[PDB]
Amino acid sequence: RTVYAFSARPLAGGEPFNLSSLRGKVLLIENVASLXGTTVRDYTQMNDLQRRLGPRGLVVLGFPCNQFGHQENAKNEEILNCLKYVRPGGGFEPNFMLFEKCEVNGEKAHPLFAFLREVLPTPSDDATALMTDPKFITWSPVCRNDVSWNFEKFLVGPDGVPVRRYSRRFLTIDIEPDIETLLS
Amino acid sequence: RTVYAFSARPLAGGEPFNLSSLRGKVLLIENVASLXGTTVRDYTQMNDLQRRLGPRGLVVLGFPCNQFGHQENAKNEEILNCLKYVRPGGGFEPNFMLFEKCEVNGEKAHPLFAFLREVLPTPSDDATALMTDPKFITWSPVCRNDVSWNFEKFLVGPDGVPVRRYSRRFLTIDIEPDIETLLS
Amino acid sequence: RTVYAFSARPLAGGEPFNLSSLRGKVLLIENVASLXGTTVRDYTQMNDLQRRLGPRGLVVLGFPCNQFGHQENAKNEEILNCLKYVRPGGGFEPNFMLFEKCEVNGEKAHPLFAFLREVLPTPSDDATALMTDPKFITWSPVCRNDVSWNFEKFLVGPDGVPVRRYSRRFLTIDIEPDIETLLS
Amino acid sequence: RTVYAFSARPLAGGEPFNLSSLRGKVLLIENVASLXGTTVRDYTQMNDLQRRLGPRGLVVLGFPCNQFGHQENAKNEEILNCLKYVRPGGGFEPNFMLFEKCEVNGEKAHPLFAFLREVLPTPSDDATALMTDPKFITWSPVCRNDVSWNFEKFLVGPDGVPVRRYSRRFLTIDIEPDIETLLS
Repeated sequence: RTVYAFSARPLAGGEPFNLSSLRGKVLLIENVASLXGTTVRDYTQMNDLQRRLGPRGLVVLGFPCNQFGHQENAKNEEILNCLKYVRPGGGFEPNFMLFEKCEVNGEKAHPLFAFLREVLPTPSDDATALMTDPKFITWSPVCRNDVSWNFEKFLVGPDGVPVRRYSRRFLTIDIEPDIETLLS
Repeated sequence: RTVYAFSARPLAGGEPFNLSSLRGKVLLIENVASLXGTTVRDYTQMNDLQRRLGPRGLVVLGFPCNQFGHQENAKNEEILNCLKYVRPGGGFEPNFMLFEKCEVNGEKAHPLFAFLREVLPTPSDDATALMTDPKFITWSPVCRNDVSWNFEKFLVGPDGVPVRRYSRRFLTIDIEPDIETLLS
Repeated sequence: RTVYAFSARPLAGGEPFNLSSLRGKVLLIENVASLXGTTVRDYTQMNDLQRRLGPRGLVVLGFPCNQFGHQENAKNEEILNCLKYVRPGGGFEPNFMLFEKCEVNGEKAHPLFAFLREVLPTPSDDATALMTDPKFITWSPVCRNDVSWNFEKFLVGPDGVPVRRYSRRFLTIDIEPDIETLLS
Repeated sequence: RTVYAFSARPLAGGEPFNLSSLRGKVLLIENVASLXGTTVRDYTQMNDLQRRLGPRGLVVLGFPCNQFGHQENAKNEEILNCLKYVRPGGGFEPNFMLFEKCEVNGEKAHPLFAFLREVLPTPSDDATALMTDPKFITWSPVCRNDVSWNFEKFLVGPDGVPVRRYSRRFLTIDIEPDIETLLS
């Protein structure tokens, strides 16, 4: 089983992009939010990765999600303006694909994220922490493989097959060595 | 007891503003958030009241709060950027005072808000509703007089004594007759 | 993995019976209720099986459960009187072990039932029906392997290992041929 | 309009009993269930009122209903068996009339109950509560005057006109002063 079964709508406006278009690419999927504490670090790093490694086969995929401290409250139409004007601000524009706002955990989760969580049930660098304060767990049902926060990272190989999952605490730029490995 | 006992720091950068300055003014106090469903409507109608009734003694005061579905996630520094370029966007600017972000409910509430809730314990148009879904109550302790949501309104007389409180659902513009009655 | 890991409290009064006592026996576990439509049929049949096949190695285990149309509403102390005086009535007494009232589905389910449902995820005779009227699904979370109603049947071999699951519609007496097979 | 327009079948075996017989009587009508938390308390205090105030013109009428957490799952034939040997048990017998099991809410409600709820639309001691958990509302349609739970009480005057309605929480014995007032 691969990611190629799935599709998502581009942020910019509907007309469903099928992940089977990206066959033979190395994918770096993140769930993103515009008003997180690691917003700037991960968006800056994802643009850097995309710019440098894109021509060698890397594609970075961003999926906005409001589940985690509601850090993506805006509408689909307002998300680019947050990024640009508020945070990271300064004229920022993602150089990579963003999709419509969807859920990653719970009964309404996007089937791409239900898959990624099934095939890679814990992050490689932090097998056990789920959430420190329960009050943030607002979706149902709650599963052992759930995404913990904004900016979890999932690395998919050139054959569609999910390779590793990194926590909210793992830096986007430190995924580079594993990416090079799949690129080679 | 009046509001003139209290002070707040302005959004832009503190130097604590005493509310005792506003003697002789009619005050319209709201707790605000940039990413709410009634953001465009309340901010528009506050701007409108401030412009039209300002010259005759109305002062509108806006207090950013992240307690209600976390609809003010940005820092004090990014808030005007939210309003101008995201929502309402289009170059929107508040024509009235905004103070730093603070809590209105629970043990760390700003003392102005602990005050207001003490002397006007339920909103004049909805005495009973507190919250439909308990998942949003994340503050402690929970008191019967607590503020339900973004954009509750408090009307204060020109002697600094709180007159009336209005719920999350009461239109800002519909308080205009009550302001008239005090303004007169 | 076997049933021997588990224990339950006897209906009659606490002092936890460990299923590892029954090692080398063939177990027929049912979830039971006293005011079901198949109450009489399954209780009569379970006593017959127990009486006839008990001396050859069969043990019938009954677990009262209120999850299904709340058909076991009484307290643990009142269950024997229902059976005896109401339904099946007539002086009826189960000849086999009953345990305290517990849940079979949802987050509070007895770990024995979470296991049985995991290792045998659908009934052998009805792979797909869960519930006809959703209004009866009152537990959370809802899982694909859930027990549908009162009187599901689980057959465990002489080595602890769960062998087959029969639906609410399968007669207790028609499990006899499979039982003989494990007994031999 | 009075109760004398209506009839019901007795628990034991129908021959429809006209309520117009009870002219000159004060009536205490309850919707009952054998397996509720207030079963022992209401049935005791109904027995008590019937015995003591019967000779002076009180008639207590009990209507079995399975609409509220299904606390009357038995058939009309087993109900007295429930009361006598399970709960309250100990040989308990109602000293007053019981009618067959019927619904009190929704499109198939008994007409006596559709009547009662029409002319006494909220319980005199709790006008607002309907149900804390919506999972228990399984009837259709749902009306503002619906009966909340097992053991609501209706007091009817000796002219067959309904006087007052009391909630699930109002003690049966505490209606004694109101019965006195009508009895006089």
